[PDB]
Amino acid sequence: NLKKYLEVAKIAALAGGQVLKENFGKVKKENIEEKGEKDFVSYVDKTSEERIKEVILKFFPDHEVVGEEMGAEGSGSEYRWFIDPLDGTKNYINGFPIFAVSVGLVKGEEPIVGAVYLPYFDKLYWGAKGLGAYVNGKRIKVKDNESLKHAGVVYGFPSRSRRDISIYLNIFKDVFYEVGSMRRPGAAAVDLCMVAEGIFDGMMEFEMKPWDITAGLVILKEAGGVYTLVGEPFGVSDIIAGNKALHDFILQVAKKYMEV
Amino acid sequence: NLKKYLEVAKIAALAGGQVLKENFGKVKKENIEEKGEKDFVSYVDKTSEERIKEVILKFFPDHEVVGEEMGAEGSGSEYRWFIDPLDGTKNYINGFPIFAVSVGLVKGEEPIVGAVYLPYFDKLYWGAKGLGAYVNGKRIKVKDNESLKHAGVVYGFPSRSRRDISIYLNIFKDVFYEVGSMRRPGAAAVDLCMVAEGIFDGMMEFEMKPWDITAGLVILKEAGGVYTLVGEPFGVSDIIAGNKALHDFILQVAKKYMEVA
Ligand SMILES: [Mg+2]
Ligand SMILES: [Mg+2]
Ligand SMILES: [Mg+2]
Ligand SMILES: [Mg+2]
Repeated sequence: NLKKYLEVAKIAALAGGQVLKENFGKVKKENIEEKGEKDFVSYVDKTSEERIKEVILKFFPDHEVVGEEMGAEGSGSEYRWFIDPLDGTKNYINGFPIFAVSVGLVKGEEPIVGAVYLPYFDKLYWGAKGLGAYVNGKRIKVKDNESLKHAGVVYGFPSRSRRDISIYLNIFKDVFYEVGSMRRPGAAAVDLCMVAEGIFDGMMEFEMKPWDITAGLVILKEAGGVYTLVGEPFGVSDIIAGNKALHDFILQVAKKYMEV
Repeated sequence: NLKKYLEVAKIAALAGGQVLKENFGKVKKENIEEKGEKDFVSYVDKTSEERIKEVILKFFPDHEVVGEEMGAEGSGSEYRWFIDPLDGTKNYINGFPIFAVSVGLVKGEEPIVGAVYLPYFDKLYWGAKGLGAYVNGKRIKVKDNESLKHAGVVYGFPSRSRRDISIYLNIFKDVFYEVGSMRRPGAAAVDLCMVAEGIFDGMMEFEMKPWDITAGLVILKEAGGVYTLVGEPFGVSDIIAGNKALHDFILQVAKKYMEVA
């Protein structure tokens, strides 16, 4: 029952990804709009989102689509798509090629289908409930490691955050002291996929929106990973994820400094 | 006479890079030695270093070569090569493909030639004093931006550090508040090249060794960047680098928390 949703997710992610490909390296300061204090958006994000939404609604006209840049369209369906048309906008504008398109479907409150496309590397991560997780048609799974000194952890948190920065610096410092490496690549959907692929053992990302994480959560769960979502799923949330050992370790650190 | 040194630097970087390409994804826990409190090394790092050194000394048998993993070879020379046979070891072992081979030459105390090879992406950054900086034979230059909110800054510092972690957290937080983005990719030589290429406006990396930075400093300077080295150049140093605007900003932040001389 999920296969058609999954193939459409992938096509929609590719459709937005093509916009990203055609414009990579072309976005000048003249084209950047400010959102809030530190966020940027351009015609690239918005055009990608238009294309993704169009694809999804042509196949599933009664579905709801929720995108970062232009909001929601639909009439109240239990099938809700959460779309980040450009995850890694700052990286994209700078020419740092860690950026993605994220297309995730939830049924009620359960994430069931995900596709995350990295256009610069032509790498498509995908997965659906009960069907497994894949990158370009190779099956993927989280790494088995439980040794903290061998673990790698990806992290992110915003500047000008809702929480005091000290909370994130304290969680960071305690995890940093124990693990082999910590990396901050700047695209949360890609971080989830790299845990799912078995590159990083754990991840902690703060102040996420549902389009940041929905597709990656499907892929992570199908890869055997586990996660904890702190806060409101349809609002601003925090994600702690990994294999079982690193999820548990990061969560126990975070609990000293914030309620989870 | 820099052209012959430069072409050899590139060949040596490729020679080590080929060892990295052949073994990427193959290093198991069995193969990993622990160096200090948190550092790893494997047969891959050491084989890459052997190949790089062999190339350099076949062409320049009287030069000095200094590698991270097996130290120095030579008999005293004005010409000293500083080699990181695998910059980004932890990334490499994990399968995160941001890693490089760094091959830099100093004449006395002046860096004069650099090559940094990213084997996964087959991207060779190279430069020499007065000859420019290049990536795969396209000329490169640092970005012009002076707007902090548009700037991107790459950073790194170690998890068992000589300085108290609070110093690095304080410098980080003050730069983070003002700039558009901060990124931690995990390979200092690659960070220097990404500033040289015009991707990131600035960089701050703490507790570096000379093989981490020599090649990248040549490339950065030929790209029009500027840098400040804090500490002993032939010892453990810190680097603050960027275009002029971001170098100055990051340096002014760091001065609040550490002596930058
Ligand atoms: Mg976005
Ligand atoms: Mg996002
Ligand atoms: Mg090294
Ligand atoms: Mg190094």
